[PDB]
Parts: sequence; structure tokens; C-alpha cells
Amino acid sequence: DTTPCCFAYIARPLPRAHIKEYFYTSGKCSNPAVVFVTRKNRQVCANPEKKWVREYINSLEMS
Amino acid sequence: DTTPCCFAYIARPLPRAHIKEYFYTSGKCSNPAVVFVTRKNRQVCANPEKKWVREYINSLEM
Amino acid sequence: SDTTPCCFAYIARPLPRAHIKEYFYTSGKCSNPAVVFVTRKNRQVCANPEKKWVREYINSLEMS
Amino acid sequence: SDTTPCCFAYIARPLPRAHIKEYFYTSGKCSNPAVVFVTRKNRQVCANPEKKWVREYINSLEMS
Amino acid sequence: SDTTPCCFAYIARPLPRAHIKEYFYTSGKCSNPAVVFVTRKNRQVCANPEKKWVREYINSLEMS
Amino acid sequence: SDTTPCCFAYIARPLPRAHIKEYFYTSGKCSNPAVVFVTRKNRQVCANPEKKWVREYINSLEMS
Amino acid sequence: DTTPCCFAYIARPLPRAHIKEYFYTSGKCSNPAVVFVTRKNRQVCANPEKKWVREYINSLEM
Amino acid sequence: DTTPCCFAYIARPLPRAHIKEYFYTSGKCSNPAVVFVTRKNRQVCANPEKKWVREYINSLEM
Amino acid sequence: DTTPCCFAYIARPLPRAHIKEYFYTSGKCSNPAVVFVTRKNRQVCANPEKKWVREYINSLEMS
Amino acid sequence: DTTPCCFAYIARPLPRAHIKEYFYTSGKCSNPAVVFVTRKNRQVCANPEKKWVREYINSLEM
Amino acid sequence: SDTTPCCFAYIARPLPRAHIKEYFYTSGKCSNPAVVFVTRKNRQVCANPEKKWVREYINSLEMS
Amino acid sequence: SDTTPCCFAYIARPLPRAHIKEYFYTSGKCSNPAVVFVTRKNRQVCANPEKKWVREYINSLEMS
Amino acid sequence: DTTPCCFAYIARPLPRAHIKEYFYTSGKCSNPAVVFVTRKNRQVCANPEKKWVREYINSLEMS
Amino acid sequence: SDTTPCCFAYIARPLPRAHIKEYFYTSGKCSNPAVVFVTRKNRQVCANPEKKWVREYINSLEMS
Amino acid sequence: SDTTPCCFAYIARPLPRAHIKEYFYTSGKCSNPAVVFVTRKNRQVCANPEKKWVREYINSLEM
Amino acid sequence: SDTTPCCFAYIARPLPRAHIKEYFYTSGKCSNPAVVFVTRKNRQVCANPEKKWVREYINSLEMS
Amino acid sequence: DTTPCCFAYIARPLPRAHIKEYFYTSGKCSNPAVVFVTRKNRQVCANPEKKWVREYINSLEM
Amino acid sequence: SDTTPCCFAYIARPLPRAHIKEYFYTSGKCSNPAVVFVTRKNRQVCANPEKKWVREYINSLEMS
Amino acid sequence: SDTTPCCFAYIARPLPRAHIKEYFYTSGKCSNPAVVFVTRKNRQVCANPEKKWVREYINSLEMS
Amino acid sequence: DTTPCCFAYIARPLPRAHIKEYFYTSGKCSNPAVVFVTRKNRQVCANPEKKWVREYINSLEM
Repeated sequence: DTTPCCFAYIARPLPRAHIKEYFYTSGKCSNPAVVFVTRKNRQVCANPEKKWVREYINSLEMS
Repeated sequence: DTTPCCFAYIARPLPRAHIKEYFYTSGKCSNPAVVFVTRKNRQVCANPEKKWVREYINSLEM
Repeated sequence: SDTTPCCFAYIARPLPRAHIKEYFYTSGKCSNPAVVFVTRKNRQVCANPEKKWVREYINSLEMS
Repeated sequence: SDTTPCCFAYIARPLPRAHIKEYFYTSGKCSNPAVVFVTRKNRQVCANPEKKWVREYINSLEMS
Repeated sequence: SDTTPCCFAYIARPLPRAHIKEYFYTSGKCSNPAVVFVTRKNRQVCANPEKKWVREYINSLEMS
Repeated sequence: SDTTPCCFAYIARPLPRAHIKEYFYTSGKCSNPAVVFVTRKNRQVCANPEKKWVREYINSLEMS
Repeated sequence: DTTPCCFAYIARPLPRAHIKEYFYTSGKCSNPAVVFVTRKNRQVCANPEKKWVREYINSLEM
Repeated sequence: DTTPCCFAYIARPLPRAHIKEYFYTSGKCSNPAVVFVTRKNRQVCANPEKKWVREYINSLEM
Repeated sequence: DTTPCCFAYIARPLPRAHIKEYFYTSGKCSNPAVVFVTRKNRQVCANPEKKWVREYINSLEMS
Repeated sequence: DTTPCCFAYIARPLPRAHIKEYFYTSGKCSNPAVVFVTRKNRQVCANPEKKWVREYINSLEM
Repeated sequence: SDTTPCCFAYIARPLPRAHIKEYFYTSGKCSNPAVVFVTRKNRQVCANPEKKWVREYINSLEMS
Repeated sequence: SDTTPCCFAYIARPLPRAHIKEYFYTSGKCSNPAVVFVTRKNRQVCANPEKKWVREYINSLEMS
Repeated sequence: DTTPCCFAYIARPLPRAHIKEYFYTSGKCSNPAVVFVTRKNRQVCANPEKKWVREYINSLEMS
Repeated sequence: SDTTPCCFAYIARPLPRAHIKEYFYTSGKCSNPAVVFVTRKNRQVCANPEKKWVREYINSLEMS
Repeated sequence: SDTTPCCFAYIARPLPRAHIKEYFYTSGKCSNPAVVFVTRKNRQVCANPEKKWVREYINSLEM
Repeated sequence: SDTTPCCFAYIARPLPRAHIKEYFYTSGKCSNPAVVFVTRKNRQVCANPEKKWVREYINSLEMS
Repeated sequence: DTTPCCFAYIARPLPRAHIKEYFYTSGKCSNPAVVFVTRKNRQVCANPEKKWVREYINSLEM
Repeated sequence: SDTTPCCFAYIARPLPRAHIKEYFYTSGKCSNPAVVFVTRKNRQVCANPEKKWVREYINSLEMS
Repeated sequence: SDTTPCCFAYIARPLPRAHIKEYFYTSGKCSNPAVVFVTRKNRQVCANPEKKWVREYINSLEMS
Repeated sequence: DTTPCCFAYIARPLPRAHIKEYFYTSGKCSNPAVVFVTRKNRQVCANPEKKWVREYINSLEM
């Protein structure tokens, strides 16, 4: 199939009450990034090295 | 095949009974914005930083 | 087209409903915010969002 | 062409339908709202929207 | 040219059709509603809408 | 120039066509409808519409 | 050549300082009228029955 | 033929250096008016009752 | 036919080498204006009260 | 019907072999601009203050 | 969705044409340009644009 | 349709000419000016104006 | 030379203060008529059979 | 000048051409149709339409 | 050498006598013999000698 | 003036032209065609057109 | 002085009640003729060879 | 009076000009062509046209 | 879930068609190209594209 | 059945506080790799030859 990637990152932090899923971009991707999924399946990318992203990652996985 | 964005924002808040879905503008464009799509598949963009836009964003998922 | 159409003039009498097929909004960078109706034979008509019949047509067209 | 045509004079007798090719509305910035018909040979004739024959022609022409 | 032509005199004998090139209506601001024919050599002639030959000429020129 | 020229007299002999430059009709308010031809040196000559030679000149001048 | 006639009468009285000459319509005309001609040799029609027209007629010949 | 008239009057007086000739509207039309013609044969309507129109007429005729 | 009018005035002066003819708006119009027509029959509106408009009027008709 | 306008100006000059016609935006417009139309009726906006637009204006009418 | 799909793996055997429904390109900003086919039941399979069989599909799908 | 499309990625390999149907430019408000080609079945592709390949296709297509 | 005639008659009688001279049409004419000339050399046709024309003729010829 | 001049007597010897300046016809109300020439010193001379030299003079004077 | 007046057209209505001042005959070399009357203000009128109305005026004027 | 002047006698000696101010022709109904000259003191004199000196006087007087 | 003569003879006989006197043309004349004078002293010429002239001559002299 | 004066005798001594008031010619039907002078007291005296004094008087009297 | 599944073992006996609901291809980065069927009970099973029965199932599933 | 493996390796080390279990790729695949599993069973691939992977492998098992 298709190996999706993302080359553009959103600027302001996304609301947490809407995030439904969390995963990583593939290793074959040019830029490593984080992909959030909304309650109604909207995907948006973000930069892993930034501070807000890691806190969202830990809060999603600690449940 | 093309990454749409918006560089002009609507002024008066759009009615809620018409909003069907919403998504975000691309990061590579100059201005980040929110795009709503109505029941008749007409797209209109708006500014995320204002209150009614965030209220519409929050209202759809619950 | 590098042109962003706009409208600076509002119609006076309400347009008949049996002809309206579509509707959309003017750009935000426009001088005057307005609503644009499109009839069954692709005729363009301008209207004022603040007026009552405009809200009635907007609500009636979207309830398909 | 940045010219806004308008109407200050209305026709008296209703024009036959076999000649009407298209119709549209005057601009909103116009002094008098009116309807403009265009014939098969692109001759324009003006008419008053408030009259019954004008709305009847609008409804009959816009459908099919 | 800000001049409003009108018609105050009607022809008596039916006009030959092979000469008519265009046709139009008088303005609404006119005293008497009338129809104006123009020949190939730009001669303007007035005509009576109520008569049969005028309506027949109008319909035959606008359909064929 | 608020005068309406007219014609009350008809010529007898047909005028040569190589001299005719233009032609038009008398006004409707006139007592006798007539045709007026104009020569190369802007001399006016009157003629009777009901006779055949007048229609012959009318038809011959209009096809150029 | 052509026998001019007149079927329309002017409404406002014409200024006297402009009138240069005058003549009458032909007898075969539908409506009898008076024809004045100004300094720029343009002819204008007038009604014989009114007083100002006959006074102008009398003033031009004297 | 066609009998021209005038049903709309201009507001600002037209410059004088352009007027070449002038004549009058027909009597049978609803509003009597004055018609000026410029050097490039453009026709413009005017009000006979106004002062500047009569002044232009007098300047052209004398 | 149709009785044209004009409700919008141009800002920058139009080049003179292209103007072919000129006329005035009708008296029945809401705002009196001047209309120029170019060599390719394009019509443009202008404000009579400005100096360049009347100067163009004088330059085209007095030649 | 609709009064088009322009809020964005093109950067690189358009090829002339494609230019078909040109006109101006309405006066009530937010930004005065020049509008070119190509051989297949593609609309392009342009900046009045630069010379290349004036060159196209001069070239199309001559 | 703010995700830009691309292709990092190419299929080897040419796909049958009777199943292909649409075709398009990967985005330019990804590292490797590729061709994307979509089957009638919306299964997407990637292919190499520089290959010979791909060009035949490229020309054949949109033309008639 | 209050959406302003743009393009931020350019294709690498030259496109076949027999498939291009129309062409236009990105808006001036765009971050990067680009040219947009459309295929026979409405597939959109981006390209860089400063290179020769874009002018070759643009000039050859407009010669119609 | 040219032999003038008169084929159309005026209806209302002309004031006498303007008439300076008068003569008759020739006998070979189609319609016999009277021709009045004003002080400013305006030519007018008249009807011999009516009373006002003969009265003016006699009043001018006896003055 | 409400007088209609006529001519009932025709000249015998042909008039010299070097003097003719203008020409016209008698009115239709005239008893006998004739041709009237006008010289440089505004002297009018009558002529017979049925004769050949008279017919030649009109054409020779009217063209160029 | 001088001018020889003649008459080739005869008037229809008899002229009133109160205006006639003098009368004479046309020359013998004339095409048509006629009588010429002259009014109080020197208007000349032609007449037919063989007709009845002329003879009474001729006889009455000389007496 | 219901009198038709004529001429039946022709002069013998050639007349000096320096006195003639105008000229015209005898009427057509006359027995003998002749030419009539008028002197500065308005005396009329007859002459024969068939001789050369009469045409010479006519041409020299009428061309300047 | 001047010697009057006659070159044209009248056709119809002149009425007798008006003739008052008569005399002859000079002998040096081209054609000898008779000249009658009316009661209002206007002269009219006549042909001597005709009978009515001889009748008037004899009737006046007897 | 239809009397034709003539001249059969010419004067011997030249006539003084200070008495001549008017001048004309004898008729063409006359046996001898002559010149006729008229005095201030309306007396006519005959003279020979062939002599110089007569023509000099002619020219001086007609333009003075 | 950035894991790329593969299969290195192919079934021997042809699988019943009435159970297959979907199908896809192995990734290009896979060591062995294969076809993957997915049953109604969400069991994934691989098969060899080179055999005929697999292509028959692919063709029958994508149309009907 | 299907034997999953890995053909792409992550670049930055993943935080350990989320990893709960781990396993190995099959030997028959082209690239041997280690697969980590998060607290909510999200799998991310990594390179066995690298130090951080072995550090997590040894630390979780003790």
C-alpha cells in the first residue's frame, strides 16, 4: 500500500479532549514526527523534540 | 495533489446547524487556520484563536 | 483565476426560492461581507447576511 | 469594463416568449430594481419585477 | 450621447422585409410605445406594435 | 431644426439609378406617404411608393 | 425639391435677439404654422393663434 | 423617421470650448429641452429654464 | 435597451495614448461621471471634478 | 451580477504570446490592479506600480 | 488530515488493467517520486514511474 | 468555496504532453508561486515556472 | 427664365401692415392665384375667390 | 417663400456647358416636367427632358 | 434692338376697373394679339381682344 | 408683372462689352431666340447668338 | 430730330369710336403706313392697303 | 403707344455732353443703325455711331 | 503501528472463494512477493501470485 | 498465516517509561529487528545493533 508521511507541523498545541490515538511515523520517513488522531479520525502531525508533544504522549499512554 | 490553505478569515461566526465537519490547514502555509465544511459541501475558513471557533471544534467530538 | 470575486451591492426584494440551487460566502478579505446565491440557471445574486430572509434561505437550503 | 448598467425606464407591453433567450437582474447599487431580458439576437429590454407577468416569465424561463 | 430617441409617426403601408437588418423597442420614458426597425443602410423607421405585420416581422426575424 | 419635411408631389419620369445616392420615407404624420431619393449632388426628388419602379429603385439601392 | 412642413409647435417663447428671419408654411401642409430662423439658420416652429407669435411677426417686418 | 427628445438633464455645466452647434427638441415629446453638440459630435441634454444654458445659447448665437 | 450608469471611480490616471473617445453619464444617473473608451473599446469611469479628467476632455475634443 | 476584485498580485511577468485581453478592476475595489486574460481565458492579476504592466497595456492596444 | 502519503516500496509484477480504477502521483516533497494505482475495491499499489509498462498504463487510463 | 489552494512541492520528472488539458497559476497570496497542470481525467500536478520545461509546455499548449 | 406659380393657398388672412406689394399669377398657370409680398420680401400665395384678398387688393391699389 | 415656380417654355439651342454651375428639376405639381440649369451668374435656363443633350448634361455634371 | 414686350398667357377673371389706369395693344409682330392693362400701381395684365369683357373696358376707359 | 418681354430685332454693329453688367436669354415661347445684354444704366440690347462675338461676351462676362 | 416709322401692322380692325386723328409715316420710311391716334392720345399703326384703313380715313375726313 | 422711331439724318456739329442725360440705341429693324442721345429737357437728337465723338460720349456717359 | 508484515510461506491447496472478503499485496520491501487474502473471520493467509487460482480469485473479487 | 517483520528503524530512542514488553523479528525475514510494545500496545521498531535498544532489553528483563 502507501507509507504515509508528513512534512508540515502544526504550530499551536491541539486540544487534548479530542485526541483519540497516538503513533509514530515510519522509520523510512524523512523527518520523524508524531501523529495525533481526533475523536472523529482527523490526523495532525507534530514535532517529537518539542516539550508539549512528549507530555501529550505520556498522558495518552498512561491510561 | 494540492495543499489548500487560507490567508483571509471570515468575520461573523458561522451558524452551527450547518457545520458538518472540520479540519486544519497545512503547516507549510503562511497562516494556520481552521476549515469547516457544511452539509452542502461548501468550505469556509476561520481563525482558530477566537472563541467561537474553538467552541465549534470542541462541540463536534462530544 | 488570480481574481477574488466580491460584492458591494445588496438586492432589495427577496429572490424567489423555487430557483435557488446553491449558496456560498464572500471571502473574508472582502470589503463588505455578503452571501452569494446561485439559481438553477447559474444566475448570481448578492444578499445581506444580517437580513431575515437570507437566514431563512440559508437554513432551508442546507436541510436536504 | 467597469460600467454598471441600470434601468430607469420600463417596457409597457409584455414581450413574446418565443423571443426571450435569457434574463437577469439589475445590480443592487441601482436606483430602481428591475429585470433585464435578452432576446435570441441579443437585444435587451427592461421590465418591472413587481408585476405578475415578469415573475411568471422568470419562473417559466428558469425551469427547463 | 445622452439623447433619448422616440417615435411619434407610424408608417401606413407594410414595409418590405428584405431590408430589415435589426429591430428594437422604444424606451420606457417615451411618450408612445413603438417598435423601431433599421435597414441595412442605417435608415430608422417607426412601426405600430398593435398591427399584425409588425408582430409577424418581429417573430420571423428573431426565430430564423 | 424643428421642422418635419414632407412631400406632396410625385415625379413622372423615372430617375436614372447611377445618380441615386440615398433614399428614405416621408414621416407618418404626412398627408401623403412618399419616398425621397437623393442624388450625388444632394438634390432631392420625390416618388410614389405604390408604383413598381419606385420599389425597383428601393430594392436596387439597398443591395450593395 | 422637397416641400417642408411642420407638425409640432415649440412650447417656450424664443428669444428675440436670436431671430434673424421668418417665413410661412405651405398651404398644402397639414397644420398651418409660422417658421422662425435664428442667426445660425435653424428653423423653429410656432403657433399663429398665440399673441406672442403675431407680435414677433410684426416686430420682424418693422 | 425618429424624433429625438431628452428626458434627463445634466447637472454640471459643460465647458464652452467644446460646443460647436445647438438645436431644440421636438414639441410633441414630454419635456422640452436644449441639445448641444460638441466638436466630436457628442449630444448632451440641458434645461431651457436654467441661466447658464441661455447664456451659452446667447454666446453661440451672437 | 439598457441605460448604463457608473457608481465607482478609478484611482490612477489612465494613459492618454489609448483613449479613443469620451462621454458623460446620463442625467438620470445617481452620480455624474465621465466615461472613456479606448482603442480596443474598453470603457473606464472617472470623476469629473478632478483636473486630469477635464483636461483629457479638452485634449481629445479640441483636436 | 458579481463584481470581481484582486487582493494578490503576481510576481513574475506573464508571457505575451498568451495574452488575449486586459482590463481594470472596478473603482470601488479594495486594491486597484490590472487584470490580464490569456488565450484560453485564464485570469491573472498584476501590479500597476511596476513598468512591465504598463508595457503590456501599451502593447495590447497598439 | 495533515498527512502527506508517499511510497518507499515498489511492486514487481505489472498489475492487470481491468482492475485499475484511478491513478495519480505521490507528492513532490517526499524523497522518491512514484506512481499510485487504485483498484476497483480501493486497494492501492505502488509502481515505478521510469518503467516501461507504467508508461503504457499512464497513457491508456485517461485517454478514451 | 472560501478555500485558497496552494502548492509547496514541485514534481521532478517531466510529464507527458499528450495528457495535459489545462493550466493555470497559483494565487499571488501563495507562499511559493507555481504552475498547475490538469490531466485528461482531472489529475492535478505542480511545476516550477523558472525552469525551461514549464515554459515549453505552457507555450506549446497555448499555441492551440 | 422661370415662371412662378401658386398651387397652395393660405388659410388665415395676413395682416396688412406687412403687405407692401401684390401681383397676379400668369394665365398659363394651373391655378389662378394672388401673390402678396411683405415689406421684408416674403412671398405668400392667396385665394382670389375670397373676400379678404380682393379687399386687400383694392385697398392697396387705391392707396 | 410659399411660391412654387414652374417653366412652360423650352429653350431651342443647346446651352454651353462651361457656364452651368448647378441643376435641378421642376416640382411634381408642375404642368410640364422640365430641367432647370443655373449658371455661374445665377441665371436659370429651361430645357426639355425628352431630348438627349439634356439627359447627358445631368450625368456629366453630377459625377466628379 | 430694344425689348419688345408681348403676351402669351391670358388672365381668367376680369380685372376691376377702379384699378386700371391705362391700356394699350401688343405689337403687330407679336405671336398672339392681346391687350395690356396697367393698374394704379403699374401692374401689367394680359387680355384677349376677341372676348366680350375686354371691349366694354376698352370703350369705357377712353370716355 | 404679367408681361413677357421678347425680341424681334438684332443689332448690326458689334456692341462694346465694357458697359454690359448682366445677361440672360429670351423666353422659349418667343419666335426668335436672342441674347439680351444690360448696360450700367440698365438699357437692354439684343444680339444674335450664332455669331462668335456673342459667345465670347457671354463666356468672358460669366467666368469673372 | 427723330423720324418715327412702323415695322409692324395690327391684325384686328380697331374700334371706330376711339379714333380721333390720323397721319402718315414719312416717305423715307421702309414701309409707308398709317398711324391712328386714340381718344387718349396713344398711337397705333395700321396697313394702308387694307379696306378698313381707307374707310376710317374717309369717314374721319367727311 | 406702339410707335417705332427711327433715324434717317445725322447731325453735323458734335453735340455738347453737358446737356446729355440719357442714351440708348435705335431698333434693329431700322433701315440705318444710329445712336440716340437724350437731353436734360427730354429732347432726342440723332448722331452717327461710326464717328469717334459718339463712342467717346458713350463710354464717358455709361460709367460716370 | 509502523510494522510491515510479510509472509514467507504459501498455501498448497486452493482456498475456498466464498470466505474471502478482501485482498492486498505484500510490500515491495518484502523478501518474497506474495498475495494476502483476508477472510470473514479476520484471518490473513498468503498465496503465490504465480499460480492461476490466485489470479482467478483476484479477478473475480475485484469485479463482482 | 502472516509473519510480520521490520524494514524501517526509528532514529530517536523511544522513552522507556511506556514500553511494557518486547520481542524479536523472525529469522526468515530480510532484516532482523526488535519490536517494543507500549502500555496501550502500540508497536514501534528499532535497531537491535544499537546501544539504546539493548539497554532497554536488558533493563526490562531484570
